[PDB]
Amino acid sequence: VKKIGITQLVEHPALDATRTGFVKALEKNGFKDGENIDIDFQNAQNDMPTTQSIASKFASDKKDLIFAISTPSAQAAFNATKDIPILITAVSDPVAAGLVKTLEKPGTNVSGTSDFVSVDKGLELLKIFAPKAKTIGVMYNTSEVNSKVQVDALKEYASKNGFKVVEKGITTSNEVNQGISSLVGKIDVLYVPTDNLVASSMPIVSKIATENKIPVIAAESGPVEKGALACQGINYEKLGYKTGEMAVKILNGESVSDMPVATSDDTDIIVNEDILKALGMEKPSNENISYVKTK
Repeated sequence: VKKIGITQLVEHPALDATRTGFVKALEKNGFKDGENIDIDFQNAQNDMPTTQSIASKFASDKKDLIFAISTPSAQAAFNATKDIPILITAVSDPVAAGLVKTLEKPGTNVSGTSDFVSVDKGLELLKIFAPKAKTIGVMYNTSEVNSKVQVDALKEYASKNGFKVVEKGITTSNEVNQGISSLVGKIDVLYVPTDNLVASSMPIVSKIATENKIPVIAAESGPVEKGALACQGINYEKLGYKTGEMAVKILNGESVSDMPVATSDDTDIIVNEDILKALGMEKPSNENISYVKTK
């Protein structure tokens, strides 16, 4: 019989879906719950101390495998053991989190899947939603450290592909309406990074961008649902299933320090149906595109 611990940070559609898929991969490969495996599911419920508890508990439980969902959940797992295999998922940056020596060759007890989506993947959509675009807009928070990383990525994409960039650096939420408005007439497309300031004030940005025919490309599905045009979001159930297939490999034998970190692979284009009609644009004819409505 097998003891598998699942440590999740919080209940959340993306994270919940990686769980669902991970289980299914085990089931189709013959590891039914309470038959020859037992799954210890622990939600930390967004309590950051309780991620540590779950880790330590699973260490002294001597679990066969620790499936960890989210960067904090995975970090806590790494503290509590350096001799139980720990499969991650929903972690953007494994090397910056300190879970793995290099992405290709683990050199530790920690393999799994990343949920990273590059600025490159996102801007493949310029072809579809902003054809012959010359100049990309980007509004972002100077305070948020991971935004300027994402903006530097965009300037480096822009430079290398022949686009110009227009930046609005802002700090406070009240500056937004003014910001997005100052970008009217100067940009062919706006890119919304994963950035708490701007991701949270979408209903405003949606309004002012859509009124001037400006397409809004987002780095994830959340801002699409709330009035951005499209994103290159991941199917988290599939990223889970992938990670669940990597489990079956460890159970039936494989050594996890050799196992390389598999990636998103299957990412689907998610388009806001409604925002599309409001831009006067018609649906792309490639049928492998998903659609959603605003809130």
